[PDB]
Amino acid sequence: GPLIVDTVSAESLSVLVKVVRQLCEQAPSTSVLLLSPQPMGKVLCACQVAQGAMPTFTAEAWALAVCSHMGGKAWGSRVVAQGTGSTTDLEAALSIAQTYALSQL
Ligand SMILES: [Ca+2]
Repeated sequence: GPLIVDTVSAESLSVLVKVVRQLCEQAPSTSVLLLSPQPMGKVLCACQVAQGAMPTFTAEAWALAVCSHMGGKAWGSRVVAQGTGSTTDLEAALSIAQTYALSQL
């Protein structure tokens, strides 16, 4: 299943979650994690795991892997999750997100 992992502009976590949901619905085999930088070094995270994915791949665990790296927190379910953190290293956050997904798919 395809994978979208990216850093994007968004005005709120609610918008970010809704964008993730629409991407997953428009291409239902896809799993998606978006990170959105915000002021003061904060970064928002929203993700969603495709319904067809391997059962060991859960959204909460994915978000936690990324947000814990960013000194933050995550919450959610096996299907959708969110979190926040702060970081100056978007490349590292993206790499954790992509490598985690590839290891669980
Ligand atoms: Ca499957």
